[PDB]
Amino acid sequence: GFCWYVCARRNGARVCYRRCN
Repeated sequence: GFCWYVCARRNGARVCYRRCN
């Protein structure tokens, strides 16, 4: 029961989203 947001650099674009394990 834990979630967090991670940012990544795809095609020169910063993509951020929250996910859960």
